[PDB]
Amino acid sequence: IVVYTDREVYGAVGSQVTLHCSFWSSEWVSDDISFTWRYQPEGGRDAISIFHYAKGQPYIDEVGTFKERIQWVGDPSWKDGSIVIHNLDYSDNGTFTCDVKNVGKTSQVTLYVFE
Amino acid sequence: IVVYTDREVYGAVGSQVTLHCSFWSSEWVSDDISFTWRYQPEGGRDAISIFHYAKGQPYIDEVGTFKERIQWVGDPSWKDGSIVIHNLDYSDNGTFTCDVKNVGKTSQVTLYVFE
Repeated sequence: IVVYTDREVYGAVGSQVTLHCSFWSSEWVSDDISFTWRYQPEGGRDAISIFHYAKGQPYIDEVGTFKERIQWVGDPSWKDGSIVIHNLDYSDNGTFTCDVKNVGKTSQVTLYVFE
Repeated sequence: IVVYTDREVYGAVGSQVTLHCSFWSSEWVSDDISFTWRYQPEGGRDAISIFHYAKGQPYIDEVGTFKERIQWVGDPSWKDGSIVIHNLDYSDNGTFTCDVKNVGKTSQVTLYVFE
C-alpha cells in the first residue's frame, strides 16, 4: 500500500550514507517481493539501475558510478530493502528511487554531499 | 490527480505507433507543466530519457535508440504529452514511461513489434 524513503540525505565526502526503503500493507503479503534501486545524477534525466533483489538473491552492479561502493543491508522478511552508499564523493549528488514489486510502487530520496 | 497511457501497444516493423499520455484534474491547473518520456528495453532495468517538454519548449534526444525517430504531437494547453515512434524495428520492444510534473506522477505502456 505504501513505500517509504527519506526526502533528502546529507553526507560528508569520504564517508557513507544509508538509503532507507521499506514497504507496509494492512493485509498479509508474502516474501516473494523484489527491490530495485535506480540513480539519476543532479541535473540529468536518465535513471540507471544500481541494485536488484528477488527470489532471495541480491544483484549489485559492477559497471557504473557506484560500482564497488554498494552494500545490501535489507531483509525481505521485514519488507526492508535498504542499501549503504560507501566512500562518498562530491559528484555523487542526485536522486535515488526505490521500486517495490510483488508494475511497482516507487519513492525517491535526494543526496547532497558537502565537506 | 491521474496520468493516462495505454497498457500495451502492438506495432508492425517499418511502421509507426503513437504513445499516448495525458493528465486530468478536477480543479484548475496552469499550463506550466512538464512531460518526460523514458525507455527501458525488454529485459533491462535502466530507464533512459528520450523526450522532454517544459516552458513551452520541446527537447528530443539525438543520441540514443530512438534518435531521428521521435515526433512531438502533444498540446500542453490540453494536458496532452503524446509522441510518435517512427520506423519500428524488432529490437524496439520495451516499456515506456510518461512522467508528468507541475516529484511527478507516472504511467507506463509496453511495446511489442511483430511482422
